[PDB]
Amino acid sequence: APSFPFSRASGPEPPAEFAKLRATNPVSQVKLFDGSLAWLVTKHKDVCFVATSEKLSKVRTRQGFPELSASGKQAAKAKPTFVDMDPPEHMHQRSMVEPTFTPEAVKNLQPYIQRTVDDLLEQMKQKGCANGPVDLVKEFALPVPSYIIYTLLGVPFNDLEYLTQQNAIRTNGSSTAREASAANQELLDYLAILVEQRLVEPKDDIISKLCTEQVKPGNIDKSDAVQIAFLLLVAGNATMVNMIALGVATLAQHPDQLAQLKANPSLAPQFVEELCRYHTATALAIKRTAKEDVMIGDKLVRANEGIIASNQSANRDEEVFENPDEFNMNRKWPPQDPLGFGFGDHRCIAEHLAKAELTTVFSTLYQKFPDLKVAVPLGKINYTPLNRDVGIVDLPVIF
Ligand code: HEM
Repeated sequence: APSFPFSRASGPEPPAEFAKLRATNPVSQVKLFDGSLAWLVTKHKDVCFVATSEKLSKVRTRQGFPELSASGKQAAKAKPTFVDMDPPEHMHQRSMVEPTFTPEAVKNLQPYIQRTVDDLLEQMKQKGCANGPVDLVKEFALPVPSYIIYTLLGVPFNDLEYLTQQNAIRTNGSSTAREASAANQELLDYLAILVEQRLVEPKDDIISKLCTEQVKPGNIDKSDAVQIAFLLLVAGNATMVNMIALGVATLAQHPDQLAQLKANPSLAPQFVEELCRYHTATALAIKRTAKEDVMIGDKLVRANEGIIASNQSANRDEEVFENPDEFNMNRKWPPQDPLGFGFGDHRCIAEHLAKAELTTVFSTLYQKFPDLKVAVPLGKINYTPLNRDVGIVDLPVIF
């Protein structure tokens, strides 16, 4: 049994193991950091099964749960939020914050998302790059998702820049364990204050709705509100930043597609669709433990055994996506859903928001800066460590 998680084949590539497993051993056993074994599922059909099977559980206090790191094991001892719950607890809590993320709500949010992207690009423009390249991540990829989610949660304008910086430190590879920890705790402290304030005088934001609708009636605790708001903040922010950066790098690697996007920004949606399939930046979130024996493919997963369903592998499944390792914005999509945002009940709550943010970015970035260009050779791009989810640390650009 090979150690898991696997390391990416290279900066922008997925681990090489998946393709081989998909073809010769679709459902196999892998060894986790602590020596325990878990079932790794690599085929699209099987990943979808694992994502929806009612015989599987997300509760981390169940023995056999596939925790992939030492810290993951510690985090499992805390009170869980809906991300780690099974029905009926799962939807009872998720329903408390879903309103802001429905397709209709996100469609009505389009002007705000556009306004936010326009303002950040303009700030980038007025500043220029006369003295050299600027980091596309720091100046644009980071603040876009950050400002939007913070604002949606209820954070006031003047506090955005500081909080955006602190949340980054949380996951920055350069941060020491202490720095990452301090910033993490500091965001929780700030959220605790916001809850207290909104409990007194609510505003038109997420935290206020939790206070008024759930905390006040005693449905949930104040700390619960803080944790739910915290989950919404840290669940996909770093991912959104990485996706924007990977999107720019990808367009640079395939000039003809960039030329097409520039000529027709209406292709932004399909470009985003392919980007979320090709670059599965959150590939270790579909995990479970079997509550009872369950058959998957030619294997039997016994009760109390853990399962890791790779949506990244599923998104490169030849049986579902023709020429899967080819980035093609004009891809002819099959009836099967690409799984960049998961599947089933637990499917990313912000899928519509995330796509709207990415679609807005790629339907605007090159109109603002038609000559935007990565300021370093593409083969020198600073990607996230190979033993981590795919992403980009920084991206020097000129325009
Ligand atoms: C491009 C960006 C994003 C990607 C690729 C992404 C991907 C995912 C994936 C793969 C999962 C696992 C779903 C499953 O269990 O099947 C997930 C869960 C989740 N995501 Fe996202 N996400 C992104 C952005 C966001 C943002 C912006 C937020 C916050 C507003 C967010 C909040 C969540 C939450 C709360 C869950 C847990 C849902 C549940 O378990 O019920 N995501 N996301």
